[PDB]
Amino acid sequence: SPQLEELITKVSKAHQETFPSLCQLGKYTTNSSADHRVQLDLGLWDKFSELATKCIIKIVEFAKRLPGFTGLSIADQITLLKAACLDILMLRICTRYTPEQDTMTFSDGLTLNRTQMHNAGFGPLTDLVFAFAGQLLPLEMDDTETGLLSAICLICGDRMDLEEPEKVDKLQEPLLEALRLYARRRRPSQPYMFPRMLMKITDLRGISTKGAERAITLKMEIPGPMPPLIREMLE
Ligand SMILES: CCCCCCCCCCCCO[C@H]1O[C@H](CO)[C@@H](O[C@H]2O[C@H](CO)[C@@H](O)[C@H](O)[C@H]2O)[C@H](O)[C@H]1O
Ligand SMILES: CC1(C)CCC(C)(C)c2cc([C@@H](O)c3ccc4cc(C(=O)O)ccc4c3)ccc21
Repeated sequence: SPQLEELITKVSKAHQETFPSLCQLGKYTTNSSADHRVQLDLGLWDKFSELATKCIIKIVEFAKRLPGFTGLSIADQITLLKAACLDILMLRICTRYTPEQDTMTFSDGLTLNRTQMHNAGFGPLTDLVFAFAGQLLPLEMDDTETGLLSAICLICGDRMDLEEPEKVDKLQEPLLEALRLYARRRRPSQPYMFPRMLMKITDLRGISTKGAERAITLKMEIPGPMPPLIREMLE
């Protein structure tokens, strides 16, 4: 129990230090392609993809702060990151949804409306991702819960090509314990919150599968290759 409390603190801090809260960011906007959907606005794609690269680096930094992660083989660290990074990216941007303005906010404060999210690359996946974001809201997750859920998504022993999947399973166990303890303590009158959170992982995987499908069509629409850390994620 003391060790589980320290794990909660450590994961919470790692998330906050690699992912600013919506409340913390100085929002700004752009007038690019703001009023009508187009196939792709290349200036918005260039900015979006740069922000995605930076957030991948942050997710790697977060991962290496999770207790035990750097005790895994470097190969298994890389396999886990490749398998989960798009899931965690999708979760992160959906936690930055402002329903009253129908916007999402990136880590530099860039705040895009739904049409701009579409035009920056989401394309035909846009409205389904905004609906996922919308349905995250009733859970009223806090940053500790988002951090723990992200860790659970990453540290999962079912990933293909792991060398030591039983070791990965054993690292996930206290994360699961920690999220249930935390979630029930915070909202004892809503005991379905922990299972609802875990079922969001399945939803995220479905959105990330659709995002990988979108990457294939977007590749045809952009003049050069995607950024190298994005290509790492997609392989
Ligand atoms: C998901 C697919 C990826 C598979 C795993 C491979 C990802 C490899 C990531 C290792 C990154 C090495 O990191 C090394 O260079 C980064 C980029 O100059 C630095 O990154 C640094 O600058 C960034 C600015 O973009 C900051 O946001 C980081 O917080 C900061 O630490 C690191 O501090 C340094 O340790
Ligand atoms: C694979 C690829 C390139 C193409 C296909 C689509 C458009 C589906 C896509 C969507 C994302 C998207 O989840 C995303 C992007 C930037 C993000 C930036 C931040 C941040 O600033 O803190 C946080 C979350 C983010 C989340 C990432 C890559 C991709």
